[PDB]
Amino acid sequence: SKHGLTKEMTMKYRMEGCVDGHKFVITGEGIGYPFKGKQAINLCVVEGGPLPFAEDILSAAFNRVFTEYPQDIVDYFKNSCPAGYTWDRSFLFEDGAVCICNADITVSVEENCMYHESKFYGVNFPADGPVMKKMTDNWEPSCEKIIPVPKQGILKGDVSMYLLLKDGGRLRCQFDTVYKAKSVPRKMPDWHFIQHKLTREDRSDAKNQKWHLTEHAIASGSALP
Amino acid sequence: SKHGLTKEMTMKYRMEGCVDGHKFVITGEGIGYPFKGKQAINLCVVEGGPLPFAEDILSAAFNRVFTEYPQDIVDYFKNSCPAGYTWDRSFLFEDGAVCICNADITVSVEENCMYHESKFYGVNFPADGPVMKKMTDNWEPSCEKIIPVPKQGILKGDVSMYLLLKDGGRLRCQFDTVYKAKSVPRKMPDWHFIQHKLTREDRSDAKNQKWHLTEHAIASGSALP
Amino acid sequence: SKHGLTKEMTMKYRMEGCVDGHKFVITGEGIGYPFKGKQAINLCVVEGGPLPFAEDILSAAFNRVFTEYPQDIVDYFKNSCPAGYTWDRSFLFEDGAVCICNADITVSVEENCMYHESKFYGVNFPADGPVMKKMTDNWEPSCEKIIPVPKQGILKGDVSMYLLLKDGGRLRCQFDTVYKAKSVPRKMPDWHFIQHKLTREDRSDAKNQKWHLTEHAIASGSALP
Amino acid sequence: SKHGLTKEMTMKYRMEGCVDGHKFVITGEGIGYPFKGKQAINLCVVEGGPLPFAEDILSAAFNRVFTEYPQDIVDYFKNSCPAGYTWDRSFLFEDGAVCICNADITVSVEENCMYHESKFYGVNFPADGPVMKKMTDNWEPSCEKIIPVPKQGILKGDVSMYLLLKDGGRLRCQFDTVYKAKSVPRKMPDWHFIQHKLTREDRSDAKNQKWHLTEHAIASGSALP
Repeated sequence: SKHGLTKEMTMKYRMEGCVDGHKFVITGEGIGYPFKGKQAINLCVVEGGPLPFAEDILSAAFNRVFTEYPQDIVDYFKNSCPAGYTWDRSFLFEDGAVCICNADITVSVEENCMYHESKFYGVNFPADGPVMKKMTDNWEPSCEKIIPVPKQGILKGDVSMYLLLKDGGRLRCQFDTVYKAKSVPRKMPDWHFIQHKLTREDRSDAKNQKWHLTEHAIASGSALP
Repeated sequence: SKHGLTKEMTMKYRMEGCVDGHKFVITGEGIGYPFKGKQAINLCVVEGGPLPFAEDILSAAFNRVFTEYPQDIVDYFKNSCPAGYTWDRSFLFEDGAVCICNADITVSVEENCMYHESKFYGVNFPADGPVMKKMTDNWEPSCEKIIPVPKQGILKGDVSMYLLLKDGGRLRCQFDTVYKAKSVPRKMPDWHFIQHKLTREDRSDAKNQKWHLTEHAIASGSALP
Repeated sequence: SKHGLTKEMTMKYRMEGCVDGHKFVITGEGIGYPFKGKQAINLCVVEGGPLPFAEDILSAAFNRVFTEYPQDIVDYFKNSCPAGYTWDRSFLFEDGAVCICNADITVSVEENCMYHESKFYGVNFPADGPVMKKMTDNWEPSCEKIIPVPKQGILKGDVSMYLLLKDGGRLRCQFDTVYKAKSVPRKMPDWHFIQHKLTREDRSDAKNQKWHLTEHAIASGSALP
Repeated sequence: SKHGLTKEMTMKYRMEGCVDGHKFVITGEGIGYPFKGKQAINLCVVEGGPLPFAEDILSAAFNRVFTEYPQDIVDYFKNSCPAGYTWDRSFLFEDGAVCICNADITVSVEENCMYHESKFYGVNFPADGPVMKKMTDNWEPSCEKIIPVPKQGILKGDVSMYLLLKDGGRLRCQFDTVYKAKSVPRKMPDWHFIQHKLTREDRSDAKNQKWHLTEHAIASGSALP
C-alpha cells in the first residue's frame, strides 16, 4: 500500500443524476490496476432504467488514480490517496447540450477498494439528436492537457472530445475539469498530457440495463525536447 | 382563478445546490402579481450559509408565470397552470464557469400560492473571480428571445446576460433555457421577447444570510412591422 | 444636412471577400432614410460569381446610420457623420463556421451619398451545410444590445442571430461587434437596444448574380421603468 | 526531391493583415528541415510597424510540411508537394477576440524554396488586454488532433492553445483549422496528433521591427494500444 493502493483493486460506484428531466441511479463494481492505468467496470441501472439517453455520455463520469504515471511526473492523484480527491467537470456539446458532473474518490485500505460517488446533470440534449435517440458509438481516444494552478494546489484538465455516431458522424464535446485533492499538496506537477482510450459494450437483459466500461490512460510530457 | 391564478399570489421556495463543492439549501417566501409581471421575494440561507459566492448568481434561478403578456401573444406559462411547468437552463460565463439549474413550478389553488422547487449546480468559478470574491453588483436588464419548438410543444429561451461588477466591470453570461409545460399544449406562441429587470439587496444579519429579490418582466413582439 | 445627412440619401457599396477559399467582389447601390431607419439596396456580384454560398451570410455586412433613434438616446452613428465610423464584427456559427467583417462608412455631403467599403472573410462552413448548399431563407428579426465602452468612446453590439433554413430548421449565429467613430465623441449613449428586420430577395439573371436587400432598424431603451 | 522536397530548404514569407483596424505587411525568410519538423524564420515588418499588438498572435500563422511523420502515418502535407496546400483557421480567444488566417504553401523545386503567402485578420482584442498591451510571453507547447474528412479529401485540426502572459497568467485560445491539398488525394491518414513547440524572440532595432520564430512539430498516433 503505496498511498493505500495495491497493484490490483476493486471499485464500487454510485451515481445519481438527471438528464433532460429524467432521474436515475446507477451502481457499479469493477477491477482496476492503478499503476497500469487500467480499469474495467460493470454498471447497472438501479432506478429510472431504461435510460432515454446514450450510455456513452456517462463514460468519462465513471478516476485519475487509474493513470500510468512516469516516475518523473508528480502523480497528484495517487498522492491524494487514501483520503482521495474530488473533481468537477462541465461538458459543452457543439449542439448546445450542457452537462455537469461532480465526483468524490476515496480508498478503503482495509478492503483494498476504491469508492466513487458521483452526480451527473445534463440539460438541452435535442430530443431528435443522437444522444436522446441512442445513436452513439463510443468516444474517440483523446489527449487531455493537465494544468497546475499553483496558488491553489488544484489541477485543470482540458480535453476536446468526439463522440462517434452510429451513422458515421462525430459529435464534438468540450470537457473542462477541476481536480482537487482533499488536502492541497506541497508537491505539484508541471503541466502534462494524459491520453485516454475507452471501450463500452451494452450487456442489457430483461431484468436490467447493464453495461461494461473500460479505460486505459497514460500520462506524459511534451514530445518536443 | 384564470388558470388557478389570481391577481396577487404568495410564493414559497426551496433550493438545493452545490457551487464549486459548497452545498447549500435556501428557502424563500414572496408576493407576486402574475398579470403585471412583478414579484418580490425574500430568501434565507438555511444550510451551508454564509455562501462563498455572489447571491447574484442565484437570481435568475429564483418563474415565467410572472410576465406581463399582451392578449395577442399566447401565454404558455399561465396556460400551464395550475399544474405548472418545469425549466432547465445552462449558464455559460465568459471565464469558463458553468452552471445548470432545474426548476419545477406549481400552483395550489386552495392556498393561492405558487410553489417553486429548484436545483442549482455551478462548477469552475475562478477562486479569485468576482463571483467567488463576492464583488458583483446585480445583472443589467435584458431582452430574452423565446422560441417555440413546434414538434415538441416546448419553448427555448436565449438571453445574453451581463453581471455588473462592483469595480465598474461587467461579466458576460450566456443563458440557454428549455421551458416545458407538464402537458404539452395545442396552443403555442410565435417567437417573442421577454424583457427583464432585477433588483437584489442583501439583508443579512447575525442569525442568517438573507436577501430581497425583485423581478419585473414584460413580453412583446418585434418592434418592426 | 443635420451632420451632413438628409432625409433621403443614396448609397454606394463595394465589398471584397473570401469565403472557404472562394474570392469575390460585390458592388451595390441603394436608397435610404437615415431618420426612419430604412434602407433598400441592390447588390451585384462583380467577380467570383455565382457565389458558392448563401447570399444571406453577407446581409448584416451590407450601416447603423440607418436606425431610428429617439431624441432621448444619443445617436453615436449620425453624430459621427459626415466623416463616419468603422465597425468590426465576428460571426460565430453554432456549426463552427467563423466570419469576420470590417466596414468603413463615410458621407459625401455634396453628393448626398453614403459610401460603404467592406471586407468579408469566412472559414469552416461545412461543404454539406445549408450555407454552402444555399438552403437558407433569411434571418429572423432580432434585438441587439448596444453597450458603451466609456474609457474608449467606442460601442459594442451583441446579438444572437437565427438564419432560417429552407427545410424548416434554424442555424444559430453569435454577432459581436465593435463600432468606432473616426473621432471619439465626448457625447456617449447609455446601453440601449436596436431591433432589426431584414428582407432579401434574389434577382439573379443570365448576366449577373444580383439581389435586393432591405433593413428596418429601431433603437430603444429597456421597457422596464 | 521526394515530392520536390530536400532535407534542408529555404523559405520565403509574405503576410498582409489587419488587427483591430491596424493594417500591416510582414516579410520573412528562413531555413527548415521538412523531415525533422524544424524551422527557423526571421520576420520583418515592412508596413504598419511597429505593430500595436503582440508578435505572438502571428506565430501559428507563420506550414505543416515541417512536421516529422512516422512512415506509418500518411503525410498529407509532403504528399501535396510541390504544388502544395492551403489552410484556413479561426482563433477564438477566451476574452472574445477572434482571428482568421488563410495561407497558401507552395514549392519551387528549382530554387529548393518553400513560398508562404498569408492573410491575418483580428477583431475585438480588448485595448487593455495583454495582446494589445504587448504583455505576452510565447505559447505553451501543444497537442493538436488532426482529423480526416474522408468524403472531401481535407483535414481538420483542433488545438486548445495557451498564450503565456508576462505577469504569470495564461490566455486561452481555441484553434480550428481546415487543411486542403490543391489536389484532393486518394491516400488519406487516419486521425493522429501533431505536437508543437514554438520559440519567439524579438530582435527589433531602430530601422525595423524584426523577430525570430522557431517551430518543432512531431506527428504520432494514440499512445494506447
